Amino acid sequence: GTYAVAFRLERGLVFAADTRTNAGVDNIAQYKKLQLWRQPGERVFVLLSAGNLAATQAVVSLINEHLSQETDDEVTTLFTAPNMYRAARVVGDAVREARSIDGFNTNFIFGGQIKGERPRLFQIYPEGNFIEATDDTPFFQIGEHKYGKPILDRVARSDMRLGEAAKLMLLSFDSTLRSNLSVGMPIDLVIYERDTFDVTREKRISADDEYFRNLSNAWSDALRQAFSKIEEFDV
Amino acid sequence: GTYAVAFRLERGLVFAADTRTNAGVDNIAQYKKLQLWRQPGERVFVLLSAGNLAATQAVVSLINEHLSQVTTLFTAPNMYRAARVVGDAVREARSIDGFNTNFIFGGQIKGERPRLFQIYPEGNFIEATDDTPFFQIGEHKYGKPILDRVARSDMRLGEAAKLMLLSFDSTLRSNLSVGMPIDLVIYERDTFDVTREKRISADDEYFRNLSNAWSDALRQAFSKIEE
Repeated sequence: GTYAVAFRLERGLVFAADTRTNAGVDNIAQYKKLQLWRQPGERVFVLLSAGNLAATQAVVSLINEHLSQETDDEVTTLFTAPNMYRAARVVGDAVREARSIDGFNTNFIFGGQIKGERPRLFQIYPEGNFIEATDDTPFFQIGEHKYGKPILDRVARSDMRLGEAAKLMLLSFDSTLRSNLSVGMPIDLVIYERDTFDVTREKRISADDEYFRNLSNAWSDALRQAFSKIEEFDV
Repeated sequence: GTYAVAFRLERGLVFAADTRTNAGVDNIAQYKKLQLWRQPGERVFVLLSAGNLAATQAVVSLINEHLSQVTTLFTAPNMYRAARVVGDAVREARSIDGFNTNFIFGGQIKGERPRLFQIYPEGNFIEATDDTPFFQIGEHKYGKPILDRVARSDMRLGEAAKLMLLSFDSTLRSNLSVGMPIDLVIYERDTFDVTREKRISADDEYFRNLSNAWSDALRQAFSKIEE
């Protein structure tokens, strides 16, 4: 199981993912599902992964292998891609190559920025094809997407501040954690600011984090408070 | 697709279900998924249904067939045995001729308190307690978070009905196989009769204001936590 979510905003991008993997509910482990590539001043990429761990690690391994083995121009890599659409296709080709090497249920959220254009955000499907984020729906979800969605559909906006969207995403995580046990803390969160080409704002939020626990209680109190203000249903 | 939810409370029971069926997203229809049986003063039963329409109607058909002509809903001594009557109808529906029927079965029989059950596809069932005073069948995920945060065993019947409609709204917005109208029934304790009943249409003014007010309140509450 997984829950990973990313936001695409006016001021930049916000990425977040849980760390829980399992081979049955009675056999669990912790794995970072957020990858980060960077050429200082030129480009930043963030990849969130969901699905089978063996399959997702194979896709990440292939991306890192082509970056390392620098010996060709025709084979495009993350660092040789001219724009983020072509960078998304590099990830797509890595998914297709991982299938061909010998179900395959890998889902990714891929985003960042390359110098000369705005920050862009994508969702990669199991087949290798992908879709780009727009202002109409300024976020993507992968893995367990249902528990966290209703708070995003009601509250989320494309003009949100990066820290504001980060708080909303943690409340989305909170709802997911309480109803799906295959999703689990800690949560890796990254904020990317537009035109910086660097990741300075990056936290790992542990299970014992007081802010997350106070934020969870505050939202539950505010909803109980709001619920009581609603007019009574006459029957 | 379906969303149906019921609450088991101190003052009684509350039931609700959507009406949308489909043979693919481009070919839809409307069917009542809440069945009601009653003997004046003796007993009352409510069955919410989810899953394949042919299979769910077959279960309801077998329940009504046995009542016309072996324990039935009206000959069952307690609500636990009444749940087993529904469970046997599920098993019989399978054996006559995949099969993914889920039900919420509740009511009261004279002698004991009102009780609420969830019937699984195999025929076996579980009973509601105060720890988790509700059941969900069909699309259960979108509607759950508001229930986990707000739901209480000592809720009022109208209060629980209001919470259920907010849970319906979030489900309707995200799962399109779920659809209005919504049928809602409130059963009061020791009455053995259904007076408080209502179909909420898609054009209903209260439900539209309920949806908008909840959206505004969550935006207000989030901006309050921001500062």
